[PDB]
Amino acid sequence: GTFLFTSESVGEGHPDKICDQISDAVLDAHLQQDPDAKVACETVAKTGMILLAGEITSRAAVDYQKVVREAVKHIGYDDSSKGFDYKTCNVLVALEQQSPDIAQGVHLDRNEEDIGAGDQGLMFGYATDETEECMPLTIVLAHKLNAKLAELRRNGTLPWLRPDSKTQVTVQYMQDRGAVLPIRVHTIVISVQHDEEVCLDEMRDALKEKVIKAVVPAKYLDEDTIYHLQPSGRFVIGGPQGDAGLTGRKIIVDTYGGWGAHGGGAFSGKDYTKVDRSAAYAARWVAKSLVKGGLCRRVLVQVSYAIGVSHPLSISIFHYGTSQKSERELLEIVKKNFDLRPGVIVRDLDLKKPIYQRTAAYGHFGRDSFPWEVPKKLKY
Ligand SMILES: C[S@@+](CC[C@H](N)C(=O)[O-])C[C@H]1O[C@@H](n2cnc3c(N)ncnc32)[C@H](O)[C@@H]1O
Ligand SMILES: O=c1oc2cc(O)ccc2s1
Repeated sequence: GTFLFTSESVGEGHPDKICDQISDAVLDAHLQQDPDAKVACETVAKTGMILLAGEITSRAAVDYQKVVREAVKHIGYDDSSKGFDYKTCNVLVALEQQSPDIAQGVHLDRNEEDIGAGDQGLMFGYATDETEECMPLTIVLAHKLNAKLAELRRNGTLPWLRPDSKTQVTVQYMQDRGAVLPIRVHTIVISVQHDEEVCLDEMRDALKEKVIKAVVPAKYLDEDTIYHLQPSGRFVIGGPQGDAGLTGRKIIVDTYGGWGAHGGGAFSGKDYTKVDRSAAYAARWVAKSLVKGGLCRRVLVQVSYAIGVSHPLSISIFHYGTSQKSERELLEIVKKNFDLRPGVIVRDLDLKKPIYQRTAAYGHFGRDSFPWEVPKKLKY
C-alpha cells in the first residue's frame, strides 16, 4: 500500500526564478500607478543580461532599469564574483503595446464584470488535507529547504552560499481511501551555488546539520534516508551564467510539485485578465474551500476558457474518492458558490493589488494567507 512521490523546488537565484521575480516586479510597478495596466512581460536571463520581451499597455511611468536592478539586488546578485551583478548587468527592453486585436476582443468597451478571458486555456486547482495549508508535503519541504538556504546566506551563518539553488524531496506515503498519508522522507537532494574557498565536506555537513535538520522533522528521517548533497561535486558557476533562465519555466514548482495536474499556463508577468493566472488562483481557492469546508480530503478542479468569452467553457471536480458526495454534487456546490469570470475573480481575490513579486518564489500556493488561500464559506 505504500508509494514514493517526488517534488522539487528552486531558490530565489535560480535563473528561471530570477525571471519570474523580475516579470512580477515589472507587473507590480505598473499596478502601483495604473490598477488597470495590461501586462504580459516575459524575462530572459543569461550571463550579464536581463531582457524584457512582451506587451504592456499602461498609463504608468516605469523606470525598467531601476525595477529590474532592484529585483536582482533583492535576490543577492551584487558582485561579479557571484557570477551576476545588478549594478553592472545589461538590461535590454523589447516591450510593445498590447495587440489592438487582443484588446478589442478581450476588454475594450466591456463592463469589468463581463471582460472576456485574455486567452483560451485550461487551469487546475488542487488541495490535500495532508498539511494544514492543504499542500503536498513533498513540495512544502522542498520550498522550505530553499527558504532555509536563503535565510542562512542572508544572516551570514553560511557565507559561502550563493543565491542559485535546487532541492528535491521524495516522500514515502500510504494510501487511505483516496487520501494520502506521509510516512517518511525517502530521499533529499540539495544543490546550491557556492564560493571557491569552501570544501565539499564542509558544505555537505552544513547542508545536513544546518539546513535539513532545521527544516524536516526528525520523525520523517531515519537511518535509511538517502541524501544527495552537492551531488555534482562543484557548483561555483551559477545563476544566469551557468544556465539560461526564462519566465514561466518553473510552473510545477509554482504550483503543486507534480501532484494534481497542470494546464500549462505560466503566472508571472501577467495581469488578472490573463486567466492563466487569475483562474488558476481561483481554482486553488475553490479546491482549498472544498477541503477546509470538510467536503473532501483531496480534490482536483479543472476550469477552461476561450479568448473573449467571460464564463468558463468547462468546470470539473475530481475528489479521488474522498467525499461522501458525488463529484456531480460537488460541481453543483461549486457552481452555486463561485463566479469564475475573470472580471469577478479580480474583485473576490483583489487581483489589481501589487503583491505579485511576493508570489514569484517559494510557490504561489500554501503561503502567507493570500486571498486565494482564505477559504470561502460554502452554502448548500
Ligand atoms: C544543470 S543546469 C541545466 C543544464 C545546463 N543548461 C547545461 O548546459 O547542461 C539547471 C539548473 O541546475 C543548477 N546548476 C547549475 N550548475 C550546477 C552545478 N554545477 N551543479 C549542480 N546544479 C547546478 C542551476 O540551478 C541551473 O539553473
Ligand atoms: O517557508 C516556507 O513555508 C512554506 C509553506 C508552504 O506551504 C509552501 C512553501 C513554503 S516556503
